[PDB]
Amino acid sequence: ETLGEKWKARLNQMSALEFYSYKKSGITEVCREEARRALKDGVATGGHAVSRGSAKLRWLVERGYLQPYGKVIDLGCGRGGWSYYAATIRKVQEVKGYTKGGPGHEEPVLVQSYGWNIVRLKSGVDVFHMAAEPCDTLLCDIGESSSSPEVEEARTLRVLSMVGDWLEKRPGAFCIKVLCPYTSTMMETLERLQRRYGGGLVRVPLSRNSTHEMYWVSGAKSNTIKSVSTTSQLLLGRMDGPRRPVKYEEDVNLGSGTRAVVSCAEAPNMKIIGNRIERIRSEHAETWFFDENHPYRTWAYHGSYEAPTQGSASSLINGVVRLLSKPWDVVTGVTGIAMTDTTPYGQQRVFKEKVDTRVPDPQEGTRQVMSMVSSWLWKELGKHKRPRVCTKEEFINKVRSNAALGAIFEEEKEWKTAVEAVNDPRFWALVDKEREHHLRGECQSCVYNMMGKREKKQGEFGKAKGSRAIWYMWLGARFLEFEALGFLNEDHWMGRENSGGGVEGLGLQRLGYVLEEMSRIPGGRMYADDTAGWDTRISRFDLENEALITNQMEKGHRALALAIIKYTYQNKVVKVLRPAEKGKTVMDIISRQDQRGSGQVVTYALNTFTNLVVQLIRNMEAEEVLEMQDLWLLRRSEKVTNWLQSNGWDRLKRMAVSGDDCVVKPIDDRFAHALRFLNDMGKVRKDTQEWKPSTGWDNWEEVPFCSHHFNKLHLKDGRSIVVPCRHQDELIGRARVSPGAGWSIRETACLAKSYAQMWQLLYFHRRDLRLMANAICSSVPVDWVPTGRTTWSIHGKGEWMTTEDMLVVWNRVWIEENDHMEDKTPVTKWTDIPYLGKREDLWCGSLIGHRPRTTWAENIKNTVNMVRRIIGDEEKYMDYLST
Ligand SMILES: [Zn+2]
Ligand SMILES: [Zn+2]
Repeated sequence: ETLGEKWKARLNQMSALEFYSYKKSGITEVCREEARRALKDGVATGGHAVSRGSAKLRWLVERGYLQPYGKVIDLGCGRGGWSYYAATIRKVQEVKGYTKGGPGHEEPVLVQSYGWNIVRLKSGVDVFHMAAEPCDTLLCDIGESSSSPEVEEARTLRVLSMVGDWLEKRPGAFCIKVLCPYTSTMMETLERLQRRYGGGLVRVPLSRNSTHEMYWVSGAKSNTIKSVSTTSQLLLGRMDGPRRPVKYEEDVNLGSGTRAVVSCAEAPNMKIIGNRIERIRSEHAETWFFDENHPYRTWAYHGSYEAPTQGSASSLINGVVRLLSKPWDVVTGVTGIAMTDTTPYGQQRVFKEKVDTRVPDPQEGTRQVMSMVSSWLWKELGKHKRPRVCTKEEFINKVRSNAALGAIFEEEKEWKTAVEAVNDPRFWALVDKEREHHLRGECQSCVYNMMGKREKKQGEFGKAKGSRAIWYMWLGARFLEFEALGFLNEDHWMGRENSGGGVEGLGLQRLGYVLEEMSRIPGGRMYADDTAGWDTRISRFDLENEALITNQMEKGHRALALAIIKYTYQNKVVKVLRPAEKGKTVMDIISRQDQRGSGQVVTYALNTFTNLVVQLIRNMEAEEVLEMQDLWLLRRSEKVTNWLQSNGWDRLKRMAVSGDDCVVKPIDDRFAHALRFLNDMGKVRKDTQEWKPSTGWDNWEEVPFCSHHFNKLHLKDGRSIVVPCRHQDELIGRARVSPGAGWSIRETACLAKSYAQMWQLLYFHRRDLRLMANAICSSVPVDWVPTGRTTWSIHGKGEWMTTEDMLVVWNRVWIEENDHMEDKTPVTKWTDIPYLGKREDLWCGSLIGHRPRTTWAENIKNTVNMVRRIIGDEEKYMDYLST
């Protein structure tokens, strides 16, 4: 029929050697060796093109067929070379990149090409089911080649059927891949759409002679049949006669580093922080400089200096656990788990999106409601207990050796560990200086340090997951914090006794009893919806509400505490690690006046507090106390305190919140759609439409809280206990990981023990965790001491970190100290303790009944004896496996 069709049939008639001769003949290419080495190495700061695509778009823009700007959207990014080139162009502002990825060779790559700070990529996106969005520039490289023109047509048509929905929303420019433009159905539709929306079709010489792929672009106006049949003609004429020589061109150099952006941050009160700033400058005045290409939007850029790189991403294996769990080598849910990327890159590529936000300033009515509820809560909390200053001796009483130092200034760089510094009165002399300055109204040293947290998390793109930001101040400042507001934690102000809704310090054993007590309480359903990135969502007004406690202190206590709040919380100065161009790395200093840090002493206290305030507010809105106008301004504010004193405790005891996480039990289902105040404050719901009603639950056993759902188990003798559970795969993955670089096998086995006894203590009800844990404790010498860190939760006291035997500890925590258990009868043997229900065990991630688990379980003894051999013989093992 058409020129393209006959050319295609002829191409398929060919054999392998003619295929070879033709496919490359006389096209243009780029020297890809320079890049393809850096890809194998992973040299991010090389600034090379991750795919060929970058050269394609480059040729498209240099000739002038595409004029991109503003909000750019890449469809089918793949590695992402399109997006990465997009970043470079003068007029672009935001680059989002979407592709399918996953199984098969089809994933993305993360590098440090110029302007990477505006490149937000994502995987696992069937864009056909994705609703469109209003771009300024639309890009699409989608279209799988094939032999059958039926396919090329079918697909390319489907692609267009998708992209139409987007294009109708008016992009300033566009480029779309068209695999088959040479068929009659194709030619017709392409002419119709060229008329209806514009642009024109251009064939690129970079593309190989083995496909008819053409690109539909904004800046052109050529007729379909013209360029299409010109391309077909050139392809045919290239087929016959001479194999013409490939032409070599230089691949584009993207550069490296960050790009400048619109600084929308509030101006800092230089009187407060200027001392710290100019002190830091005066200390690092040798290499101090100001980069114009700061990547910060919502923080005040205060400067940078040259520094060395900290942390890494590499993830090591605990061969103990892995060799004791070969059947789990298949599950992605465990293998994909790895370390967090704590490099400056891995930090900043989370910072720029999660942390670089400025919360919507809530309205004056919501402000008034917040301050009222916060005042009432400070009243009802400080009734029984009163504030007090904490003493040095309490600080050194609580302190341990492992705590973080925080080397900032030259005067602070003497000591090595905490236990050393605390015993040197020079330390306390500097503390007395910063205290005298604080009382005088100046701050010289309370500066925040920040880096990426060493966590065990699900890997993304088959690669290291990014590290969330953690920031804390140096020891002395933490002491000032402790003596000022140290007590709220110490006296257990958030304890269920005093608070009612809080659960400060209570372990994972108990919390399910709180959920049972809450379920016996009548009403509607249970709602536990996670608040997205709580730390960033804390606003000025919330901090001013939390500072209201100062009215219950005394003159000195109020002076020190309020001073610390003002010069520490309400104005924050941070030191952060950023990777610079050409491989070097630098330290930036920034500031802001909002949100909260993970390393603030009263993190849990303030978080739990303001979270309770939020839940109270939403309970008022749900029960028709707050009308829709009262966001703008409050009507008849007294009917707030009328409700608070009528049912406050009555509703507060219907709460179980812990820092960021929350559990609520309201009177009726209106709580599911009382989102207006919640949203106005800026406390959005994670992974849910902002305006869609919340998911509730009937059966309390299924409630997720602090990552765990709590199940009730009856003992074989008759008594009932409440146990925490979650998905097996996450725990097995966590055990697999080894945190340190270059650790001797001893300490890794120590970690394996720690995890084993953790599972025995808590997740005994899980057949695979009990089995595997007994296998670890068996294969590990019972001599050795458990070391390391297993979970970062505060509700794990660390009861498994001892040489004791776990039956006795189990009896202590689950029977002897169990407040909700009346009969104190200890249990004699392991097999009296029941497992979880077989169906529920299967659901929570168990592999019982499958043949790899049966094989591994029946040959457990051979493998464990192999572990004993590998460690080393003539060491004392105990054979825990009796059954
Ligand atoms: Zn200070
Ligand atoms: Zn479960």
